[PDB]
Amino acid sequence: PLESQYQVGPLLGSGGFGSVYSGIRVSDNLPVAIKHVEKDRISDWGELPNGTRVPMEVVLLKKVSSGFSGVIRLLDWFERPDSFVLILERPEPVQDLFDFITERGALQEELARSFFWQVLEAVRHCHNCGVLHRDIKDENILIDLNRGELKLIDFGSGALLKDTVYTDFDGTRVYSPPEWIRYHRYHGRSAAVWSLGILLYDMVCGDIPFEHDEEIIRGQVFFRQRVSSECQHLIRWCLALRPSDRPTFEEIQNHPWMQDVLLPQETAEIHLHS
Ligand SMILES: O=c1cc(-c2cc(O)c(O)c(O)c2)oc2cc(O)cc(O)c12
Repeated sequence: PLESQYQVGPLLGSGGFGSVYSGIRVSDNLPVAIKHVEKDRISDWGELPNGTRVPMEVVLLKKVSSGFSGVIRLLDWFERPDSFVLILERPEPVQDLFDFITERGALQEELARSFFWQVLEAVRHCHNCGVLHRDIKDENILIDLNRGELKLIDFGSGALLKDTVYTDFDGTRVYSPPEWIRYHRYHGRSAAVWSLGILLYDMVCGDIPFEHDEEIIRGQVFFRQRVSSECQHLIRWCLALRPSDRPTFEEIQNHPWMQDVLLPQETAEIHLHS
Protein backbone atom coordinates (compact mmCIF):
# COMPACT_ATOMS: atom_id res chain seq x y z
CA PRO A 1 0.00 0.00 0.00
CA LEU A 2 2.55 2.65 1.19
CA GLU A 3 1.92 6.25 2.28
CA SER A 4 2.02 7.47 -1.38
CA GLN A 5 -1.50 6.96 -2.78
CA TYR A 6 -2.08 10.72 -2.14
CA GLN A 7 -0.63 13.85 -3.80
CA VAL A 8 0.17 16.45 -1.14
CA GLY A 9 -0.52 20.16 -1.59
CA PRO A 10 -0.59 23.38 0.48
CA LEU A 11 -0.98 23.92 4.18
CA LEU A 12 -4.60 24.66 5.12
CA GLY A 13 -3.55 25.36 8.72
CA SER A 14 -1.57 24.37 11.83
CA GLY A 15 -1.53 24.80 15.60
CA GLY A 16 -2.56 22.90 18.73
CA PHE A 17 -4.52 20.21 16.84
CA GLY A 18 -1.46 19.56 14.56
CA SER A 19 -0.75 20.50 10.91
CA VAL A 20 -3.39 19.97 8.17
CA TYR A 21 -2.53 19.75 4.42
CA SER A 22 -4.37 19.75 1.11
CA GLY A 23 -4.13 16.35 -0.51
CA ILE A 24 -5.76 14.67 -3.48
CA ARG A 25 -6.04 10.87 -3.42
CA VAL A 26 -4.35 9.72 -6.69
CA SER A 27 -6.31 6.46 -6.67
CA ASP A 28 -9.40 8.46 -7.96
CA ASN A 29 -8.62 12.22 -7.80
CA LEU A 30 -10.81 12.76 -4.66
CA PRO A 31 -10.12 15.86 -2.51
CA VAL A 32 -8.72 14.97 0.96
CA ALA A 33 -7.26 16.71 4.04
CA ILE A 34 -4.03 15.29 5.53
CA LYS A 35 -3.44 15.77 9.26
CA HIS A 36 -0.09 15.03 10.78
CA VAL A 37 0.06 14.67 14.58
CA GLU A 38 3.36 14.02 16.29
CA LYS A 39 3.37 10.97 18.62
CA ASP A 40 5.39 12.97 21.16
CA ARG A 41 2.70 15.73 21.35
CA ILE A 42 -0.33 13.37 21.90
CA SER A 43 -1.80 13.04 25.43
CA ASP A 44 -4.83 10.75 25.26
CA TRP A 45 -4.43 7.26 23.71
CA GLY A 46 -6.90 4.46 23.17
CA GLU A 47 -6.85 1.11 21.38
CA LEU A 48 -8.62 0.24 18.12
CA PRO A 49 -11.29 -2.51 17.95
CA ASN A 50 -8.67 -4.82 16.28
CA GLY A 51 -6.43 -4.29 19.32
CA THR A 52 -3.62 -1.83 18.47
CA ARG A 53 -2.36 1.34 20.20
CA VAL A 54 -3.56 4.54 18.45
CA PRO A 55 -4.35 8.15 19.50
CA MET A 56 -7.85 8.57 20.88
CA GLU A 57 -8.66 10.90 17.97
CA VAL A 58 -8.37 7.93 15.57
CA VAL A 59 -10.55 5.65 17.71
CA LEU A 60 -13.23 8.32 17.96
CA LEU A 61 -13.08 9.29 14.32
CA LYS A 62 -13.50 5.64 13.27
CA LYS A 63 -16.56 5.16 15.51
CA VAL A 64 -18.14 8.38 14.29
CA SER A 65 -17.38 7.89 10.55
CA SER A 66 -19.41 5.08 8.90
CA GLY A 67 -22.45 6.54 7.21
CA PHE A 68 -23.16 10.18 6.54
CA SER A 69 -22.54 13.78 7.46
CA GLY A 70 -22.31 16.07 10.41
CA VAL A 71 -18.71 15.01 10.68
CA ILE A 72 -15.66 15.07 8.46
CA ARG A 73 -15.08 11.35 7.93
CA LEU A 74 -11.76 9.58 8.28
CA LEU A 75 -11.04 7.57 5.13
CA ASP A 76 -7.75 6.01 6.19
CA TRP A 77 -4.68 6.54 8.41
CA PHE A 78 -0.96 5.60 8.60
CA GLU A 79 1.64 5.28 11.29
CA ARG A 80 5.07 6.82 10.82
CA PRO A 81 8.10 6.63 13.14
CA ASP A 82 7.11 9.82 15.09
CA SER A 83 3.64 10.87 13.93
CA PHE A 84 0.30 9.73 12.56
CA VAL A 85 -1.07 10.76 9.20
CA LEU A 86 -4.85 10.97 9.13
CA ILE A 87 -6.61 11.05 5.78
CA LEU A 88 -9.89 12.94 6.02
CA GLU A 89 -12.40 14.21 3.52
CA ARG A 90 -12.04 17.69 2.07
CA PRO A 91 -15.33 18.95 0.67
CA GLU A 92 -15.20 22.35 -1.09
CA PRO A 93 -15.27 25.31 -1.16
CA VAL A 94 -15.06 25.71 2.62
CA GLN A 95 -14.71 28.18 5.51
CA ASP A 96 -14.73 27.53 9.30
CA LEU A 97 -17.36 29.38 11.33
CA PHE A 98 -14.81 31.39 13.33
CA ASP A 99 -13.41 32.88 10.09
CA PHE A 100 -16.98 33.27 8.71
CA ILE A 101 -18.20 35.15 11.76
CA THR A 102 -15.00 37.22 11.89
CA GLU A 103 -15.78 38.38 8.33
CA ARG A 104 -19.52 39.04 8.67
CA GLY A 105 -19.99 39.66 12.36
CA ALA A 106 -23.12 38.34 14.01
CA LEU A 107 -25.46 36.32 11.83
CA GLN A 108 -29.17 36.67 11.24
CA GLU A 109 -31.32 34.26 13.21
CA GLU A 110 -32.60 32.41 10.15
CA LEU A 111 -28.97 31.58 9.30
CA ALA A 112 -27.93 30.85 12.91
CA ARG A 113 -30.82 28.41 13.08
CA SER A 114 -29.77 26.43 10.00
CA PHE A 115 -26.23 26.31 11.34
CA PHE A 116 -27.16 25.55 14.94
CA TRP A 117 -29.63 22.81 13.90
CA GLN A 118 -27.05 21.18 11.68
CA VAL A 119 -24.58 21.37 14.53
CA LEU A 120 -27.18 19.85 16.78
CA GLU A 121 -27.72 16.85 14.49
CA ALA A 122 -23.97 16.22 14.25
CA VAL A 123 -23.61 16.13 18.00
CA ARG A 124 -26.46 13.69 18.20
CA HIS A 125 -24.66 11.46 15.71
CA CYS A 126 -21.49 11.70 17.74
CA HIS A 127 -23.34 10.63 20.93
CA ASN A 128 -25.00 7.71 19.17
CA CYS A 129 -21.59 6.35 18.18
CA GLY A 130 -20.35 6.63 21.76
CA VAL A 131 -18.25 9.73 21.25
CA LEU A 132 -18.32 13.04 23.08
CA HIS A 133 -16.58 15.79 21.10
CA ARG A 134 -15.72 18.05 24.11
CA ASP A 135 -14.40 20.99 22.03
CA ILE A 136 -17.47 22.19 20.09
CA LYS A 137 -16.98 25.78 18.93
CA ASP A 138 -16.89 27.99 15.83
CA GLU A 139 -13.25 26.99 14.91
CA ASN A 140 -14.16 23.29 14.75
CA ILE A 141 -17.11 23.70 12.39
CA LEU A 142 -16.53 23.79 8.64
CA ILE A 143 -19.09 25.23 6.28
CA ASP A 144 -19.33 23.68 2.81
CA LEU A 145 -20.15 27.07 1.26
CA ASN A 146 -21.65 25.47 -1.89
CA ARG A 147 -24.00 22.87 -0.39
CA GLY A 148 -24.73 24.87 2.80
CA GLU A 149 -23.56 22.03 5.05
CA LEU A 150 -21.63 22.16 8.29
CA LYS A 151 -19.24 19.42 9.35
CA LEU A 152 -17.47 18.76 12.66
CA ILE A 153 -13.67 18.58 13.07
CA ASP A 154 -10.90 18.02 15.68
CA PHE A 155 -11.64 15.16 18.11
CA GLY A 156 -8.14 15.50 19.62
CA SER A 157 -9.88 16.73 22.77
CA GLY A 158 -12.75 14.20 22.80
CA ALA A 159 -13.49 11.04 24.77
CA LEU A 160 -15.66 7.94 24.74
CA LEU A 161 -19.16 8.92 25.81
CA LYS A 162 -20.15 7.61 29.25
CA ASP A 163 -22.86 8.18 31.80
CA THR A 164 -20.44 8.65 34.73
CA VAL A 165 -18.69 11.89 35.72
CA TYR A 166 -15.66 13.23 33.79
CA THR A 167 -12.75 14.58 35.85
CA ASP A 168 -10.60 15.57 32.94
CA PHE A 169 -10.86 18.30 30.25
CA ASP A 170 -8.56 19.49 27.48
CA GLY A 171 -10.71 21.53 25.13
CA THR A 172 -11.49 25.27 25.11
CA ARG A 173 -11.80 26.86 28.59
CA VAL A 174 -14.21 29.66 27.61
CA TYR A 175 -16.67 27.01 26.30
CA SER A 176 -16.23 24.80 29.38
CA PRO A 177 -19.15 24.80 31.82
CA PRO A 178 -19.22 26.35 35.32
CA GLU A 179 -19.25 22.97 37.08
CA TRP A 180 -15.83 22.22 35.49
CA ILE A 181 -14.36 25.58 36.50
CA ARG A 182 -15.41 25.12 40.17
CA TYR A 183 -15.00 21.39 40.97
CA HIS A 184 -13.22 19.88 37.94
CA ARG A 185 -16.28 17.67 37.29
CA TYR A 186 -18.90 17.36 34.52
CA HIS A 187 -21.28 15.06 32.66
CA GLY A 188 -20.83 14.89 28.87
CA ARG A 189 -24.42 15.59 27.75
CA SER A 190 -24.86 18.40 30.29
CA ALA A 191 -21.51 20.01 29.42
CA ALA A 192 -22.14 19.58 25.71
CA VAL A 193 -25.32 21.59 25.83
CA TRP A 194 -23.44 24.34 27.70
CA SER A 195 -20.86 24.64 24.92
CA LEU A 196 -23.69 24.53 22.42
CA GLY A 197 -25.13 27.39 24.45
CA ILE A 198 -21.97 29.46 24.15
CA LEU A 199 -21.93 28.64 20.43
CA LEU A 200 -25.49 29.81 19.82
CA TYR A 201 -24.75 33.16 21.54
CA ASP A 202 -21.56 33.42 19.56
CA MET A 203 -23.43 33.08 16.27
CA VAL A 204 -26.17 35.61 16.93
CA CYS A 205 -23.98 38.15 18.85
CA GLY A 206 -20.78 37.83 16.77
CA ASP A 207 -18.60 36.83 19.70
CA ILE A 208 -18.61 34.61 22.85
CA PRO A 209 -20.51 35.79 25.96
CA PHE A 210 -17.97 34.78 28.59
CA GLU A 211 -14.28 35.69 28.49
CA HIS A 212 -13.24 35.15 32.16
CA ASP A 213 -13.99 32.41 34.73
CA GLU A 214 -15.67 35.03 36.95
CA GLU A 215 -18.23 35.43 34.17
CA ILE A 216 -18.79 31.68 33.54
CA ILE A 217 -19.49 30.86 37.21
CA ARG A 218 -21.89 33.81 37.46
CA GLY A 219 -23.83 32.63 34.42
CA GLN A 220 -25.62 35.95 33.64
CA VAL A 221 -25.77 36.68 29.92
CA PHE A 222 -25.69 40.18 28.45
CA PHE A 223 -26.75 40.52 24.85
CA ARG A 224 -24.86 42.99 22.71
CA GLN A 225 -26.92 42.59 19.51
CA ARG A 226 -30.63 42.76 18.76
CA VAL A 227 -31.73 39.21 19.47
CA SER A 228 -35.28 37.81 19.57
CA SER A 229 -36.88 37.00 22.91
CA GLU A 230 -37.15 33.35 21.83
CA CYS A 231 -33.47 33.01 20.86
CA GLN A 232 -32.44 34.64 24.14
CA HIS A 233 -34.56 32.10 26.09
CA LEU A 234 -32.91 29.11 24.43
CA ILE A 235 -29.41 30.51 24.92
CA ARG A 236 -30.17 31.08 28.62
CA TRP A 237 -31.67 27.63 29.02
CA CYS A 238 -28.63 25.99 27.43
CA LEU A 239 -26.57 28.00 29.95
CA ALA A 240 -28.37 27.10 33.17
CA LEU A 241 -25.72 27.03 35.92
CA ARG A 242 -27.31 23.90 37.33
CA PRO A 243 -26.48 21.16 34.76
CA SER A 244 -29.83 19.30 35.20
CA ASP A 245 -31.76 22.52 34.45
CA ARG A 246 -30.19 22.50 30.96
CA PRO A 247 -32.14 21.05 28.07
CA THR A 248 -31.79 17.67 26.36
CA PHE A 249 -31.05 17.57 22.63
CA GLU A 250 -34.71 16.81 22.07
CA GLU A 251 -35.73 19.79 24.19
CA ILE A 252 -33.38 22.03 22.22
CA GLN A 253 -34.83 20.93 18.86
CA ASN A 254 -38.50 21.18 19.89
CA HIS A 255 -37.90 24.72 21.28
CA PRO A 256 -40.08 27.33 19.53
CA TRP A 257 -37.01 29.02 17.96
CA MET A 258 -35.87 25.87 16.08
CA GLN A 259 -39.05 25.35 13.98
CA ASP A 260 -39.07 25.71 10.19
CA VAL A 261 -35.31 25.46 9.80
CA LEU A 262 -33.94 25.92 6.29
CA LEU A 263 -32.50 22.91 4.48
CA PRO A 264 -28.78 22.98 3.59
CA GLN A 265 -29.35 23.88 -0.11
CA GLU A 266 -31.92 26.64 0.69
CA THR A 267 -29.45 28.03 3.28
CA ALA A 268 -26.67 28.53 0.73
CA GLU A 269 -29.07 29.98 -1.83
CA ILE A 270 -30.09 32.75 0.59
CA HIS A 271 -27.10 33.47 2.88
CA LEU A 272 -23.88 32.14 1.30
CA HIS A 273 -24.35 33.92 -2.12
CA SER A 274 -24.29 30.29 -3.46
O1 LIG B 1 -10.77 18.37 7.60
C1 LIG B 1 -10.21 19.30 8.13
C2 LIG B 1 -10.05 20.54 7.36
C3 LIG B 1 -9.38 21.57 7.91
C4 LIG B 1 -9.27 22.86 7.19
C5 LIG B 1 -9.51 22.90 5.82
C6 LIG B 1 -9.47 24.11 5.13
O2 LIG B 1 -9.67 24.08 3.81
C7 LIG B 1 -9.20 25.38 5.88
O3 LIG B 1 -9.16 26.55 5.23
C8 LIG B 1 -9.00 25.29 7.37
O4 LIG B 1 -8.78 26.39 8.12
C9 LIG B 1 -9.05 24.01 7.96
O5 LIG B 1 -8.86 21.56 9.26
C10 LIG B 1 -8.98 20.44 10.05
C11 LIG B 1 -8.47 20.42 11.37
C12 LIG B 1 -8.56 19.28 12.17
O6 LIG B 1 -8.05 19.34 13.39
C13 LIG B 1 -9.19 18.11 11.72
C14 LIG B 1 -9.75 18.04 10.43
O7 LIG B 1 -10.33 16.91 10.03
C15 LIG B 1 -9.66 19.23 9.53
